[PDB]
Amino acid sequence: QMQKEQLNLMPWPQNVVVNDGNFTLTKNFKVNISGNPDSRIFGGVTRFLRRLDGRTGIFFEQGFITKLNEFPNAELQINCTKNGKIGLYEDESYSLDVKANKITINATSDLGALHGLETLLQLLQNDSKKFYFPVSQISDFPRFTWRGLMLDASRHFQPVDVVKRNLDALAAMKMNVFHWHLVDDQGWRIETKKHPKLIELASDGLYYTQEEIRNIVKYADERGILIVPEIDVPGHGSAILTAYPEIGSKVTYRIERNAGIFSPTLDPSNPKTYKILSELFDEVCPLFPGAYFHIGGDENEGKDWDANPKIQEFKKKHNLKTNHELQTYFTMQLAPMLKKHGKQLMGWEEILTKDLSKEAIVHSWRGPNEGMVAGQSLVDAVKKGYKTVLSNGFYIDLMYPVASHYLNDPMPKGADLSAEEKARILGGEATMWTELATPETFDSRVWPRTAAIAERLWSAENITDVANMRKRLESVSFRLEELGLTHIKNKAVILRNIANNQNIKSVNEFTNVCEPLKGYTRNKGGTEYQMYSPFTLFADACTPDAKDSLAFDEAVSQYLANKSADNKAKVAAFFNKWIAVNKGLVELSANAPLVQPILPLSKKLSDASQELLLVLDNKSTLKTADLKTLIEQCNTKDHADVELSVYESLKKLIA
Amino acid sequence: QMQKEQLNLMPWPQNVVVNDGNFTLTKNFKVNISGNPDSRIFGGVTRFLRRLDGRTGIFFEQGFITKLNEFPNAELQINCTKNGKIGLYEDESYSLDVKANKITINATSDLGALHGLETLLQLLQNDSKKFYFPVSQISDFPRFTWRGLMLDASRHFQPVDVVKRNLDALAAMKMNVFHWHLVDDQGWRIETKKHPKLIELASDGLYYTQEEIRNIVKYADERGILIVPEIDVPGHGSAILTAYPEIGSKVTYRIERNAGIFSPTLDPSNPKTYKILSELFDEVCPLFPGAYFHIGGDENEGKDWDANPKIQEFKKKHNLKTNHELQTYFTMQLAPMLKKHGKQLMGWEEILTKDLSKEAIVHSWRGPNEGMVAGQSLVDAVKKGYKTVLSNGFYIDLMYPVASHYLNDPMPKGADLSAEEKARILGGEATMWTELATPETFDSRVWPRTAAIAERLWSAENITDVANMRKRLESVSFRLEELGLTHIKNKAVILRNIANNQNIKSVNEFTNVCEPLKGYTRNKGGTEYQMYSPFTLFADACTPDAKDSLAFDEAVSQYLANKSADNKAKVAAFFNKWIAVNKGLVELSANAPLVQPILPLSKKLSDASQELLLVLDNKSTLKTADLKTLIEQCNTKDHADVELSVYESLKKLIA
Repeated sequence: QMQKEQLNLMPWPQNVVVNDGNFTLTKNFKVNISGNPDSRIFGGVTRFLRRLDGRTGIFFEQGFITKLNEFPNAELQINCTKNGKIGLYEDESYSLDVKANKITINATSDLGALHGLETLLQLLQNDSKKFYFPVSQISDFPRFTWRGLMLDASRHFQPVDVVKRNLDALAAMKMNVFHWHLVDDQGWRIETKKHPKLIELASDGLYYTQEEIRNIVKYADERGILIVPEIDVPGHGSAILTAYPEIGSKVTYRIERNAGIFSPTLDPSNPKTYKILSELFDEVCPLFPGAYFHIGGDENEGKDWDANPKIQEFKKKHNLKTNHELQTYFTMQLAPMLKKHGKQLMGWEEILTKDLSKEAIVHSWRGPNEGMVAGQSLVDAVKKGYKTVLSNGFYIDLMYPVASHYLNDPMPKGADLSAEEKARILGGEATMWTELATPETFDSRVWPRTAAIAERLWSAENITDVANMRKRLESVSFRLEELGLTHIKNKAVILRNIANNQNIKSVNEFTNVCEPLKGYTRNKGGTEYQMYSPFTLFADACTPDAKDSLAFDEAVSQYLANKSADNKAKVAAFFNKWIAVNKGLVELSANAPLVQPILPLSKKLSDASQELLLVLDNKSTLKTADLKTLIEQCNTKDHADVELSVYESLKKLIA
Repeated sequence: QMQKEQLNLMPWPQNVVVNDGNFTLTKNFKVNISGNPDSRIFGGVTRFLRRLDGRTGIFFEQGFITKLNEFPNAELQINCTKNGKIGLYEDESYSLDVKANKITINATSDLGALHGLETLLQLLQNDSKKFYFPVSQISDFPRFTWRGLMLDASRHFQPVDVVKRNLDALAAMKMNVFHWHLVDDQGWRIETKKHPKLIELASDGLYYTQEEIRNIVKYADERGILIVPEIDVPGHGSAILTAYPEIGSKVTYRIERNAGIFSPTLDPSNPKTYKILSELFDEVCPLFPGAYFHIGGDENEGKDWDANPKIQEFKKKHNLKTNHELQTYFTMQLAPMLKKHGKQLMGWEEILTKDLSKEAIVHSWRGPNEGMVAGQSLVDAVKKGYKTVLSNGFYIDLMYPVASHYLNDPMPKGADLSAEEKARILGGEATMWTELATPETFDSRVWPRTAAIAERLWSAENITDVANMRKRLESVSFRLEELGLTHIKNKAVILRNIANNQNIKSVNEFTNVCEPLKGYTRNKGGTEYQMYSPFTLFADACTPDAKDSLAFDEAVSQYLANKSADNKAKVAAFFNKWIAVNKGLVELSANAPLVQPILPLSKKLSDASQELLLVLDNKSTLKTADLKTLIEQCNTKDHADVELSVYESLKKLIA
């Protein structure tokens, strides 16, 4: 009897139907595995069972699942026809049939089966006493084969625990690529015995060991996820060149502590540049069994190359007119090195000029922030014959609203793309750059917006209803906590800190109408926060799509469409709430200096709120211009590196 | 202007004087290090600065601290005379002097300076706008040299991240020993490349690699902490004997899934037992540079030994009359293996019979729960000539109230110990056995109670005021969150699971009158929870010393002593609160099956509250016997494996 609309599935599967009846979860529940899956199925099914029991408190009979055919008559049957392989273009499909007395997952391989377990967890329903799954059939497959997250380990190092729990969350959202950005101006993160200066002098002692790398590779593979390592060259060179100044381009270098674009760049005319990289690949490539190796290539601004007559001579010698042509030549010297290791080369879009091999994968990243049209570099690459991954429009570090990411589609509008051109669009990847995210705040930035991205990368192109997505995301986000994700819980840590461990109610309520400044406006010029600055302040507790701002927006829209007393009260209750919040924050501040920065903002919201209560009763006597100004105070960006995201709805009310 | 009574220092230092004025923290703040410390001082000073900045939001100038005399006029000067060594009997003393314009830490070595940095953090004060340190002089040192936490990694495996943050917490509390219980019936946790069957067959894939162990030893050493590894033999042998059944004693074995005392025991008559153990020490001892190696020895109940005719002949051959004599013989066969690696032998008190070398350290653990007198095995061991560590009365896993641990003293009363005998009491150790703690709930069990234990092990013997200790503990527990400790934050995760992500307010308030069942009554017989059961339920969100219970108790005591209007109203406020909590839980339960187990308990409290409100106003007409039954309902242990810790005070109100 329940409506499909009540299911909180994400990604929304390709095919879904619900019918009368339920499967009831009891202490009899057991799982069986049949066919010929890869052994990764066993840990996956064990974890599934642990997670289901964590949610239900049943105390299932089974402990570790390790063999096929453990329980031929079990209530959950999982059938895999063959062994899955880690990589692109694998058959990731499955079907999930819930009947009144038995649940069946069928998949081409363990890959699909692991996906089906995630759908089955999302299907769990309950009443006041019991848990159940609705009788139903789901059949499913991904829209795109490359569905990724990039983790920047350079800006702020992200320890093994962060990486492991994020691999779990990727799996939970049916994401299958983890792109590991392991070097940038702010540090080198790969243990290297052949080139120990990179650890000694370019890491601060923060890095992944080779063994930890191998073990993370295995942890990902167990969970169906490919790792794509990145050594970004020849731009972003500050840390490499701290170790090896002799291959720099400037006619000296240090680990960079600020954010931004820097000048240190490897010298493509120096044979030593190529020898050192070749030796790096010999040591690093065997750690990563995936077929793809990302060599970066973003943001070389070219100034040291332009000034260096030796480089200018090299350009002339090779008939290379532009720095990008020189950088493609450089990249093409790396290609056979990677080929010797069995790897295909991938790079940020700047690598694409005429002589780039069509075997290279182009990582499309530039858009309006860079003066370009969103997606255009992708259109251009696939029309020229390159397989491409889209990250533009998925820059989750910039703290944009979830809808901006959810609606960003790897397949361009227009383009009159051929089918062959369409098939070169591998997928998409959210990019978590870490200038402004510590291990503590990382998850709060990645999740839950990356779950909405996961839906765009897996689900049908026409799954685009933002309100519906939001409704489903709430439970998705919640259930990620069982994997150790910190997005909700670490916020309370920060709030306790700011409030000197007084009652955090008011400061928590105030976060729910505040959002960190977006784009490149929090860390202005890159010099306001260093890579060792404290991220334990109010902006670090705030996220986009602030819960009470979204609720207030909805209340205000409903009200303005039908100005009923019930709808008006729903609005007015926010205002009374915010007046109380402000008083609570002033009280807290008497023993908490870290509340000081937000007091001007809560005062402005409280002042507006007070007047808007009179507006709603047509009892306000401020002059139009003074009412406009009062509300305008709430659009200030000057306090605590956050903004009030109720401002637009305050403006809609004042007429 | 502070008074010493307002300072939240823990352990309370040996000498504390507060004088007039404050040092004000500003953006000019810097640190300088002088003298001849061990290099561990550099990371410790860097983490200090990072932590201080996180609390204050100042954005200090210095990033990483890496050399001596970086800023010779810095506001904070740290002078160390010599290099500290990891081990026992080090001089861990320091002085900390805060003047209006300058702060100095002077210490014999970096070990004392590391401690002083923790005291300095605890001295941080603020008003509404600024942070400061009171002008004061502290000179300090520990009462005992062995101030330890034991972590059981066998019952529930505790990943690297758990171990690392707990090492930070130990340093924060000036604790200097981490005892790692790396094997038990429920799993073997040491990567062994030469005895791979222990990983393959006895670990479920859950273990620390050798490189992880070496890097945890380093992490600990950097923080002034000794690691003491334990391979527990010959009892608790289930997992060892799953890999090597041929050295068992029964005339077949599996990794144990339940809690309890089990029969599988190594065979001390079999030459292969000593061969395998000698090989294991050859592989494992090099991983742990500390001078002490724990061989366990607890709870061999001796049944397989008694039954085995070969072991009986062996006892006749060696004139060993008792199992304990035979086990001491076995233990003394290991003593030269350990000494060959430069290690001294430690074991649980069972190892002590007459022929145990007086160079063995005796770990005193038995008391009234084992039918013994608390502390007596320690008294006996030091009188006989053996150095001893007290763990009896520091069994934090059993969920006893903090005061039982805080008042437990490694120095026995009325034993007329000699000075030589006193000096054999090395110190004490909190033991976190993990039958009933996952990596998620581990910190909620350890902290903050182990912080009170830290004070017992460091501070003077006469610092015993429980109420003052509780007052100081609140901020100590809060500040541990900056080190990643999950004791507070993971509780909300559990409450969201229980509430189905509804508003957790009522369930959180109900945790504040409930405590998990104590002793050996939560997992009755060891068979109610397995090592893979779900620890995501109400008992897992509750802790001893529930805050509203303690407040209630105080309000009831004050009222019965002085039945003033105001006092009566303080008592009544709890009853009105509990009525509201029960309503909230009933509301939640409509969509949250995991609330069902607590409803009977919250209804029992609400019912008592309703009647006692009438009692307090003499509007009650219930008969004495019926009022008594009504309150007695609240002493039930049958719901959710918790108890209402307001019951005793309810009973006092109606006596």
